[PDB]
Amino acid sequence: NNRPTDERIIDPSTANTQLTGGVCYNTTSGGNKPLAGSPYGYETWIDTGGGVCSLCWYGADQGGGAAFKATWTNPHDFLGRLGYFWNENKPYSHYENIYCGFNYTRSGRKTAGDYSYIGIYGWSRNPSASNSNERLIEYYIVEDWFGNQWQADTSPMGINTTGGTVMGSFTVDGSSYQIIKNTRVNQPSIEGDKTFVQYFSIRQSPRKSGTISITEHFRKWERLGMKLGDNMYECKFLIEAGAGEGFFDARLIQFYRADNEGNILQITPLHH
Repeated sequence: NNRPTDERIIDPSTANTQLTGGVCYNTTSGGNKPLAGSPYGYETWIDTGGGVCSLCWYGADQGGGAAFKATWTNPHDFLGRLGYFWNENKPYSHYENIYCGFNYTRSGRKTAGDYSYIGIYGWSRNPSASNSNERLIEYYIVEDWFGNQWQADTSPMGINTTGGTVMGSFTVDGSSYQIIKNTRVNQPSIEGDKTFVQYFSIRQSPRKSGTISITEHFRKWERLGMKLGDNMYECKFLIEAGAGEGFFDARLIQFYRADNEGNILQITPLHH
């Protein structure tokens, strides 16, 4: 593939103007909810047994179209996410070359509990997999996290946080990523409580701005035998906080998709 060079792509490294005027959601959404005037949808998971959480979308016309701010006050595994919702019986390759340009600020080390994740997230279904455990996939491309009492937020998380097995690694978008496969045994999922697999790419050098070549991760996982199947559910930008009191505030979240030649097939947002 040729890296896309289109003038609509916002340079992440200098996309650092604070956004205002969000539309905020304070409760669990019960799945994907489409956003007004936008190709994207959001999802919130906010436990009523924890404290106040919110996700505020910055709208269709600024910050690349998918930017949001999230806050949590002593959550129990807050997840706020926003981006592509698919679920139309297609494998990842149907969506061509997927990218996400991003720039955010966040609260510091130890403001999000013992585990936390920032990056790209979703699910995929693979019903024809011979191993029943691999028929449902939850996936993460982890650009950053909040560390914890024991480990700096500048140090990449490993299998003591994610669980599972290091499968390999590769280098893309300026860092090595460690690839991890984990099995979740009888755990909540988009298909009810069951056994399913998780795929992780962990950025070895955490960062708060840049471009994620999402498709490159999908390709690498499949080469290692971590198959995604033929029904991709979604592809969204996530903040997940196990606990703590913190925030995440994006100045840019811009998804776009291109052909192999580097022509833009989809970008947001849609004279001087």
